[PDB]
Amino acid sequence: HWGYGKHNGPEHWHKDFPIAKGERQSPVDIDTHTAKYDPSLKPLSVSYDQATSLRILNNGHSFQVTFDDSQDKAVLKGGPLDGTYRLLQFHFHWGSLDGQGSEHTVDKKKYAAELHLVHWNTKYGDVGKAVQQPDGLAVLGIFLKVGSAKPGLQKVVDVLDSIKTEGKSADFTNFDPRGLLPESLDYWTYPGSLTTPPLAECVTWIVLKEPISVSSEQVLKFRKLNFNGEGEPEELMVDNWRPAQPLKNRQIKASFK
Ligand SMILES: [N]S(=O)(=O)[C][C][C][C]C1234B567B89%10B%11%12%13B85%14B%1158B%12%11%15B%139%12B%1061B%12%112C5%153B%14874
Ligand SMILES: [Zn+2]
Repeated sequence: HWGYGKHNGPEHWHKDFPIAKGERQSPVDIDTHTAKYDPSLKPLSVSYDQATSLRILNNGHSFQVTFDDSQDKAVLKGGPLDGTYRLLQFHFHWGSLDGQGSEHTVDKKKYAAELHLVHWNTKYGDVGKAVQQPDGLAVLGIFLKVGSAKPGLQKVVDVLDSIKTEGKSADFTNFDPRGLLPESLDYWTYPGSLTTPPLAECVTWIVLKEPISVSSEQVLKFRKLNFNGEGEPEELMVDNWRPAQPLKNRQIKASFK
């Protein structure tokens, strides 16, 4: 199966998922001087007050927090989007050291980690149908840098020992994802793909300019996770990021001047 190692990592994925070499793959480097300010872009509408978290899961590639997406409770609208997108889950990508871990880069800068809040378009009715459409998903990406602790992340941090290895899940109710957001909703946007198999070209990316700060202790707990299942040879879940892919025939737009 696919992973992030030498023999199964990103350079291999195209064999099982040939769209890996497609025309709208993610992530990309965001060249800040080339991105064009688009005054037609709307403010992003992030409506998370009725979010209902369910479970936290280690799936062997990241950890994720899953939400009830059976009604319009935690939705993304506006910005570059037409219609309403329901929050399904969030997860992270991170490095072995603080100088790598993000998927998107900004003028070639890599952040220590990247948070992805994954949403799907309710007009396609379910996420499996949405992933087959060019406007099916909207992923909100937020960079993490290491400095001061993010208080809203601590509840996540402190349960990671209970999902150390692949397979493992736990109850994770009453988690408020508003506590993971930076002050500003200024963003870059472009059409792209899932950054993990199946690499489907179904995503409107919305990448926030302002990173959140997390502490060294917080990210160190991410790195204590394992890619492997319980009792198997221990391989730290680190460097679970896909590198930047060719931009090709795409424009990155900025919501801000
Ligand atoms: N890193 S990322 O945010 O680009 C990928 C998000 C993958 C989200 C999924 B799509 B398929 B299935 B549908 B449902 B399951 B599988 B992939 B994951 C979820 B949706
Ligand atoms: Zn992701």
